[PDB]
Amino acid sequence: VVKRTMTKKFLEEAFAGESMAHMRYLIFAEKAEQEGFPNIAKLFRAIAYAEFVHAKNHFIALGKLGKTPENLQMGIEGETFEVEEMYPVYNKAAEFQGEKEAVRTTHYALEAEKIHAELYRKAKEKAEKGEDIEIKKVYICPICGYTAVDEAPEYCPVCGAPKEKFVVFE
Amino acid sequence: VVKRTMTKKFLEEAFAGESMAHMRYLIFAEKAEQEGFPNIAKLFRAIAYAEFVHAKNHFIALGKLGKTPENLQMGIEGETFEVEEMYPVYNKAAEFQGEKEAVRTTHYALEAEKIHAELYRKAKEKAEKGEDIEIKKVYICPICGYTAVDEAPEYCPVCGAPKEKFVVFE
Ligand SMILES: [Fe+3]
Ligand SMILES: [Fe+3]
Repeated sequence: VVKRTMTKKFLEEAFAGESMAHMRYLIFAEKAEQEGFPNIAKLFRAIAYAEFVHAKNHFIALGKLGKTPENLQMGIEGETFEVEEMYPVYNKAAEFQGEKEAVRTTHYALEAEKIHAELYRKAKEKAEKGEDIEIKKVYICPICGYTAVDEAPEYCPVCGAPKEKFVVFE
Repeated sequence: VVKRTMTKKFLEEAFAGESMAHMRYLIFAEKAEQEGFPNIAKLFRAIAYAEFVHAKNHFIALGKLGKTPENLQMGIEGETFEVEEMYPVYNKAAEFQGEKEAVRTTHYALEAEKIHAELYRKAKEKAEKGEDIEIKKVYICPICGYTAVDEAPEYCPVCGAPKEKFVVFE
């Protein structure tokens, strides 16, 4: 575990910076695939994984990687903050400032994020009993991030997208 | 595109926050798999993708997504900052502070990162002219992120990992 303040701050910065590069490259990979450049998309995804390794290395160096129940709890805390504090305020500020796209993106998140913390809660209860959760698949709306395990609505409650649009994790 | 200064800053913060969440959940997926929780891992990977949706949404609202050659230039700039500014300073700081774990992870990136800007440049000259890149395979070292196109090295020059350790993007 890194203990010195500046170095710790620097690793935290580098974690956020590699998180954002990894993310950009993922977003850029999708765009490349769409514009008909599949080897470029593969390039972005490979380098996106390189940045995952760097962020993960920094993360583990800060001592932030624990066992699954502890990791689920960091996630519960993170999700709670996003949905109880950050998105409600950001949404309100976008509305107050008349920023319509930002009203959209924060609105989607505000309605799509709630379930996360709940799902991590359940998971942690079963993982601390030394068991896995009993889930089959998870549906994610590609438009607004709406999230459902096992069963899902015929249309996304957030954006109206049909279930056939949903990304399935199984 | 979001213009007003506060809604912009907040969207930038949301982007960084959702990038870190996505990243943490990928890292937690790995640890769940390794501890015998493939369904919790499945959940982490699913939710991680939902975070990519929100991040993407804020990224696009900020007007930061464009054409592939334009995205490749954004990558060239990011990568260059990391090579020449961020990591050299952080690594010396870690050194100066005696934090050996930080020295390693910043050294790993210092060496393994230099690759990316050049790969993105060779990719940009092709995409400029409406062509894809010819590269068939990309190998990433899972320990240090060392990056090699088409053939993995017999060992990783940076961490010394054997050839068989490299992750393949085909
Ligand atoms: Fe939706
Ligand atoms: Fe390596």
